[PDB]
Amino acid sequence: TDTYLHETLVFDNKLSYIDNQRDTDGPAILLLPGWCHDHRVYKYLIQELDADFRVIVPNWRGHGLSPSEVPDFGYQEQVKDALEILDQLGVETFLPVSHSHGGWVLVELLEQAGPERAPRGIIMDWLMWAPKPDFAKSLTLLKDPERWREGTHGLFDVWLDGHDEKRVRHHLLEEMADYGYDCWGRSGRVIEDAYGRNGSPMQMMANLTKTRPIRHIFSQPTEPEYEKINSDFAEQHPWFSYAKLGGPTHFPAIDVPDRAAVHIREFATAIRQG
Ligand SMILES: CC(=O)Nc1ccccc1C(=O)O
Ligand SMILES: [K+]
Ligand SMILES: [K+]
Repeated sequence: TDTYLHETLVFDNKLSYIDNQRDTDGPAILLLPGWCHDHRVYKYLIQELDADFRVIVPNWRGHGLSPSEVPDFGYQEQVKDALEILDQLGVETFLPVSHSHGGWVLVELLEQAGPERAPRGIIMDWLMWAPKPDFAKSLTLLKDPERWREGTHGLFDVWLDGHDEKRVRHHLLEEMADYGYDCWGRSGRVIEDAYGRNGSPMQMMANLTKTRPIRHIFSQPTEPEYEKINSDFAEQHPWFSYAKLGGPTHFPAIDVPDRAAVHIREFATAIRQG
């Protein structure tokens, strides 16, 4: 719970982070938040993992229980932040697990840390193809100082997908309520730039200097054409796999924390046998 919350100076910035400080065999589980939310998204997943793993959740610049305005930064800076926390903490070997566009951090972290330190990754509910019209419009709305809130509302609609999902509604409407345009507009510029510059998550992962096992676990998009791009990518890359989780929303970490946990334990166990 909030018993594991700390704060430290990371270069210029005071960042909060979760660390259960569990004294156990590696690798540490590094749970990466997406944009404009914090460690609260992972409270149910931390419960699944707490007794068996050391679990660390960094919050990005301007993120946390008290969001704040900060200067412009991108996934590159998120990566330098994540590693500085891990260096301060004395963590060597880690398994990164990302929420959605936290994936840009995860894949760049894999490159930077290398396959000894970061031998595998798990990406959760991360749009594998380049932006379809509806999502591209969302990003344009987030970037708009007059329409960013409309932006979030449309994304909350897609994310909930017609479900009265109490815990996820709580996360979106309460736990993300204090994030403003400084975050949401940034999230729009960063994600748009990331696709523009890397093509896609699939292309970025394929382009790793050292490819290594990555699994995509997702609940949405729910249509067959999305499963198919995942299966086609998996057919093509030995190191890639996926699992459709069947959860109601964009936040499997919240709505199917037990399922997310068994995939993370599978990967952790594989690394230990290693
Ligand atoms: C927490 C979260 O999902 N954040 C995002 C914020 C803006 C745009 C997209 C996303 C996403 O990660 O899907
Ligand atoms: K319900
Ligand atoms: K495969």
